[PDB]
Amino acid sequence: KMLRTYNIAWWGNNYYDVNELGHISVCPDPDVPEARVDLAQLVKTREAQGQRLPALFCFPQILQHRLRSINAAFKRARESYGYNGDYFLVYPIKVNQHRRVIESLIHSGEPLGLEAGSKAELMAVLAHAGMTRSVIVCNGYKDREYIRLALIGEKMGHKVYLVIEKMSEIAIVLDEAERLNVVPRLGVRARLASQGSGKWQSSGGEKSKFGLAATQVLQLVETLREAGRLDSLQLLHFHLGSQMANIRDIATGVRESARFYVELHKLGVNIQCFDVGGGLGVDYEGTRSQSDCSVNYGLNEYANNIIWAIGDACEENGLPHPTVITESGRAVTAHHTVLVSNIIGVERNEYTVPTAPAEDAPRALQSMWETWQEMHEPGTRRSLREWLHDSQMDLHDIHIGYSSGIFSLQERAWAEQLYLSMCHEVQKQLDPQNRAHRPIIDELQERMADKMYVNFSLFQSMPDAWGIDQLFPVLPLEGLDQVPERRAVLLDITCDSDGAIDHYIDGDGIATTMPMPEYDPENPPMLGFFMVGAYQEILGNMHNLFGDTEAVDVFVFPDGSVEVELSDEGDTVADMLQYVQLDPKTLLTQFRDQVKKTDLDAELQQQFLEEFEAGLYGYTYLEDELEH
Amino acid sequence: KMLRTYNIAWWGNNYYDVNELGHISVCPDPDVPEARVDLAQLVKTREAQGQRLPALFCFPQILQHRLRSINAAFKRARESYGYNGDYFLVYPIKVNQHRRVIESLIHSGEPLGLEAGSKAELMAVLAHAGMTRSVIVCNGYKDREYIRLALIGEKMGHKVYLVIEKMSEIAIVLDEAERLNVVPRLGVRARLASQGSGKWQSSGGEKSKFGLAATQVLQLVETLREAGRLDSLQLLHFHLGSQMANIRDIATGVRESARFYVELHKLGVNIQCFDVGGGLGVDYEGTRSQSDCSVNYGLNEYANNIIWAIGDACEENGLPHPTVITESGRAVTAHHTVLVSNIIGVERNEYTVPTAPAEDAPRALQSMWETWQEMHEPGTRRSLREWLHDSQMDLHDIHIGYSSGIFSLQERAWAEQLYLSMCHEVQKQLDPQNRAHRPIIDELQERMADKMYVNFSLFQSMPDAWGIDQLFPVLPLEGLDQVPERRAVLLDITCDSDGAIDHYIDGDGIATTMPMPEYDPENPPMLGFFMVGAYQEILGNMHNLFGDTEAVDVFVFPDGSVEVELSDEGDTVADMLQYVQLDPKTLLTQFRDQVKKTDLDAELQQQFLEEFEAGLYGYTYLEDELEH
Repeated sequence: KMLRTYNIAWWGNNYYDVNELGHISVCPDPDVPEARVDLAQLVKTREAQGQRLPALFCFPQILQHRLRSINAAFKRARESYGYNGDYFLVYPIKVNQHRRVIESLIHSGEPLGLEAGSKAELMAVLAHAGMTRSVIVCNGYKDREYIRLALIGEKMGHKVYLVIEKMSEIAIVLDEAERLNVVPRLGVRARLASQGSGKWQSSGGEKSKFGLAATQVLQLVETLREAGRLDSLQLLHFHLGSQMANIRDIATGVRESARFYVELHKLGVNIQCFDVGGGLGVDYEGTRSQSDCSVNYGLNEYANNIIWAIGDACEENGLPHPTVITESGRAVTAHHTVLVSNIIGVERNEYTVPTAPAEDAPRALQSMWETWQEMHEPGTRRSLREWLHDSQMDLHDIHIGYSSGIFSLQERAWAEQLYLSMCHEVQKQLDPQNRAHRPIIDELQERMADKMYVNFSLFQSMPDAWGIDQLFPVLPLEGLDQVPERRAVLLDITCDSDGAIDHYIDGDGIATTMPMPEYDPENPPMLGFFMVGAYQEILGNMHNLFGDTEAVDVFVFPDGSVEVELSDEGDTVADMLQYVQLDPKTLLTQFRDQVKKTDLDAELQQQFLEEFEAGLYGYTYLEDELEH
Repeated sequence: KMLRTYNIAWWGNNYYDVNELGHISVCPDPDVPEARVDLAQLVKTREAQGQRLPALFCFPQILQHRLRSINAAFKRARESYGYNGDYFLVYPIKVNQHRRVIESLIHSGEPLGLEAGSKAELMAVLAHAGMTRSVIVCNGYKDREYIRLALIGEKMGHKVYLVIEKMSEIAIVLDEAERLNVVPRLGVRARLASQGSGKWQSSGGEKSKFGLAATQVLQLVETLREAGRLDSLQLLHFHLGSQMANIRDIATGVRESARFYVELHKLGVNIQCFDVGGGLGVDYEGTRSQSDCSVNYGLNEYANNIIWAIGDACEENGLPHPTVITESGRAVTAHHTVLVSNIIGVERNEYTVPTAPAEDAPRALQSMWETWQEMHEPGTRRSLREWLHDSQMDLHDIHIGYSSGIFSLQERAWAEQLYLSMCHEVQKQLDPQNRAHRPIIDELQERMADKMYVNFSLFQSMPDAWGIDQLFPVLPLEGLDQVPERRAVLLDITCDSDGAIDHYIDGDGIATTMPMPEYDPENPPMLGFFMVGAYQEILGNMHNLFGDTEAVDVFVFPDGSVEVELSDEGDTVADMLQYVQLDPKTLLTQFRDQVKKTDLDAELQQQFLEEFEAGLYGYTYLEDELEH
């Protein structure tokens, strides 16, 4: 029932699933369902083989399959409607610039383009591109340097589209086009009034980054008429934003932007490209709803909505079907990487039968003991709801009273334990079928859950979980077959209390606590963080000087073999000290001296520069210590 | 009135202020009020001298003065009460590890310590420390390697305190203490029940990072009794969190934690250190209230509350006054650095007298024009509230109607402009004294504000403004003397619409728009972001591959001279491409080849590797282009 309460089947998209052994297995390519891998086994294997603690396992095969899937979805819709236009995805580097992603996509069989949101990204795109004539599209604020490079990429051979997202831009691109003597290939991004909040305006106090207002789109078409270059403007672009929860928001977005296609044609411009610009959401929770981190529409539904919109739009006015482009970055990168780490220590409560308090102790403590004895004796069993309220209030009195200076620490420590024992007892008697026992059964699972510490940095590995309440499915890599025997809250090894997971997946909705299988506190399992593929890897900050986690690319062939090559090095203490300008080399020698004036033997004096230098050039994270 | 609506006088703490010239000047050391600097002039100076665009100006003199101020505040209270204990601040590297901060503090006259929240930070602390016996305190999750290093620092000479924040830790420190044969100097961090939410428990599902439960504190004292080392435990620690808005939360925090001091003494332990652990807030808004980004208590008030608590606590039970330690990181670093950048472009609306629509145009447009003509003619002037509602609804009809395909883009562009003209007109007639004209005067300032684009990355320079709605005072470096002539919303050059400032300082409260002085849109002023000192610099992420901004240390002597030495290099496109594994060198040559097959002259073919290599090893940000 635990694989059902985690919704693995739903957000897993057939890539992840619990094998016939309780362990979570992964099938990087669901086209060959027999090519699976015991993720838990693979971890243990690499673990005992010398693998670094917090690791990032990536299955580039998923990137490719995912890409092939959306293309298939748009194909399943192009034919079903009768659309005569082509369709290809244009991955926006923004969501992940990592070589692995850019490459896995390029080196696939499906046709795709690359979008750059800045001059720096354009550079990286041109890099990955190579001598292969690839399609590139440039967005973001543009200046001379950027417009130039863009134009230089066009003259280079590459079919690069320069999206006009600000009137003042068209002036520059044109001038620089003559200076470099190159025929500009550019597109336009129009503001939409569909959202509904003054997003249509181009100068309003509304926080709408780019886009051309209705009047400015006409001025662009007019300016291109003067320089006789309407043939240049050939791409239409609009972005509704990332993670579009509600499908209607999208329909209302293409419906409108689609009229810009026809209205622009009536003015003469051609435009063979209709760029719906990403927006396609990814179900993170696993309930497939209209919530925050979840979409209420499937892959096909999205495709249909898109094609049909531009479709009927053309038919009506008798126009040719343009090439449909999309920039669903998050959509493809989403679940191709899993963060995996270990439990470095746990805080399980210790149930101990309480002993009568000092005969001459405060009444508050006598009261708590009076209630305890009353539980253990044939009286009333439903009166437990009351006994609870009793212990809670007495504990509160001695607590507030402790600060007042009218209760000893020994007394407070005593009361606290009796109360924790009171819970452990009431939690047993509790009846799950009784309506008055359910609001408490949930209250106790909280005040009785384990507090485990995972070997990672939330700010480094899942920053989106900080800036936004980004929900990421977190679960143990094994024992997913049995029923939850206890709850637990998990927090990272950051000294900041803000480093922990707030909400967890729990079937119907999200709970403040995470359900865990019966595990040995002396030897806990590994933890897996999924859907942590987009906007994550290269966007974390070194909180307590914790650097990049190590990453590995895992492959699974129909053959049955499994390749696992290194993908990322992983920062070391030394790397971090370089950032804050310290230089490890000069720091080593400074230690070499202080240790000579140790006045201690040469035996120990040297095994210290070993310990020091070891940790100096060693991983940034912690080592598993037996303090669970 | 603009220097009053920005509250500069309040959050400026005499460091920042508008000089007798409209420009914002800075006095890094208010002990010498005649040592000021025209910040706007300094920027322009360095600007025309070749300084990089987005720059970070830091006045290390402020760090020192700030430190001297809090020490003075605690001194003003130690005597006033009659406290016989010493007091010194212990700066937690966590809030800023940058050499400049660590150094400026160390190289000051005031006594201070350093706190490390991880093994990596401990390394950096030991580094900055040097051969100068300094006080160090270790926090955060600890493992062998970390505990060792800590102990090795004690044997080294440094007085390093190892804070016990988890029962399982005391086992290790003890064992490693014998292995390294060193007498351990450690402190303990106890959980408090003051907060009120089960934070007192050590294993609850509550997200409380570290701390020892009442029972565990007794077990620690007991374990140290067996190994006969109660003399080792000599530091008491508690952390209420960062930015404590309400002063009462603090009083209630020391009051309780103070009893742990006395209760622990009764058991025999000594404890000469009372660490209240940071928490001291900084007023960011400038209203000095109990809001989110603002405290309701001054420097002295905090000091008093602290000393008095531990004070009376001792007197009562007849105990000696312990050394009072605090870790107010944010408190000292807060305002010693200002982010400064330029406006790369603005979006001001263009008022143009509308022309009658096509005689055979839809009624909706006829309706908008009908209302326009009615405004320009001796009829009713208070009926403007109505005319507004009229234009709004007609514009909405043609808008929704445009998507329906029953309105041409020419018509939509027309209506939009007539409406924008309608506003510009109604905004003039509007009466500020009329009660029914104020709810609109605010509605128009929004839909008529300038949209300017600042040359920076919110995610790189002020990440805290993303993960939390961190308010930072943003204002122009000049023209602060005059009255706001227009409002404006400012957004960064990130292609993501989430890159902008949501709220701005506006006297009483925060507004969604920022008030700007009458400026030339062709030649705008510089912008300054203040209070951006803690948790900022080294904690931003390269969103669109935008690297670290450049930083400079500015000095101002009583002499009148101003020194401005370089502090940080500032990433270049090349640096960024290294991160995503690309290597610029091998990328240069790949271009060298594609340009040889350009089939174009050698004149242009070479001025391209110039342009390319220039931007490749050039700053990461954009260049000021005349598109404002």
